[PDB]
Amino acid sequence: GPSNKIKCSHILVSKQSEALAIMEKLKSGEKFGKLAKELSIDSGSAKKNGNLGYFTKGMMVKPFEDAAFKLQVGEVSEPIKSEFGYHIIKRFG
Repeated sequence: GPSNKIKCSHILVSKQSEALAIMEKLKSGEKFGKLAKELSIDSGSAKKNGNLGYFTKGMMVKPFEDAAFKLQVGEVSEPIKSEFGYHIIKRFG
């Protein structure tokens, strides 16, 4: 059907070793929020485990929204280096 919005998260870091670790750490069987509540330097994200819930095109930045919905159901996005840093978008649906 018509998919306007979708569930996804986000995590901001200062080093790629941290952002990229979001796809490696969880690989063991951890929780995304477990890293979003720490790594996420964004004051307005670490409080919600980087879980922004449902979003759409126009509620985020270019270097984020683009690869924010291009992911699959439960897939992690690459460390997109932006003005805020590496963005780790992860869909949850």
